[PDB]
Amino acid sequence: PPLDLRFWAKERGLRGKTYPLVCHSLDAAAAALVLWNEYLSPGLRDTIASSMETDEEHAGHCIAFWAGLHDIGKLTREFQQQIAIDLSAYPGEELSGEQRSHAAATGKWLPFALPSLGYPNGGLVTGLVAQMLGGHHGTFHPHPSFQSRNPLAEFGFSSPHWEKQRHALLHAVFDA
DNA sequence: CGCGGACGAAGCCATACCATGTGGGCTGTCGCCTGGA
Ligand SMILES: [Fe+3]
Repeated sequence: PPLDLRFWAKERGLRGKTYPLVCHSLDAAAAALVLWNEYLSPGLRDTIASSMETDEEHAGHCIAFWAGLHDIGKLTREFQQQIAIDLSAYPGEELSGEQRSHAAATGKWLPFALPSLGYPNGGLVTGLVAQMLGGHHGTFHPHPSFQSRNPLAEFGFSSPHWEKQRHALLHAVFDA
C-alpha cells in the first residue's frame, strides 16, 4: 500500500503547517543511531548489549527501529482529527471517546501487529518492548489484557484501511 | 466518709469546548288535545 503523507506528527507552533508522521519516525530513529554511536559510552553499550544477548550491530539496529516506532500510535482518528484534516478517504473507526493518548495507542497496538515480523506471539520480548516504547511520555502502561480472541478489534482497531496504513508505516520504517 | 456523674485519654486524616420533544371522558327531552285504533 502506498504510504500517505497527510498524517501529522507535530503541530504545535508550526504557523499553520503540518509535519508528516513518517519523517518524524525516521529522523527519530536516526537520532537513536547517532546517539548510540556518538553519545552513549562503549561500556554501557556492552552492558545493554550483553543483557539482551545481542551485539552492538543488531542491538543498535533494533533500538533504532524501536525509536522509529515510538509515535506510531498517532495513527488513530482522535489524534489527527484534532484539527481540520480530511478523513472521508477511509471510513470506519468512529469516535468512541476513550481519551487514549498516542503513547497508549502504540503501547496497546504493537503487541499484536509486529508478530508478522518475527517476534513470538504472546512472548515476553514483544511485551517489554511494546510497553517500553508505548510509555514514551514518562508514564508506563500495563501489559495488554484482552478477553476476546480478536484483540486488534477489541481495542478499537477495526477498520482494515487504517490497519493497512499502519502496517505500511511499520514495514516502511522496518526496511528503512 | 462514701460516692454520682461526667469527662477525657487517642487512634484517626489523604514534556513533545456542545443537549432534549408531550398531552384526551361526561350528560340528559317533550306540545297538547281529540280521534281512532
Ligand atoms: Fe511522542
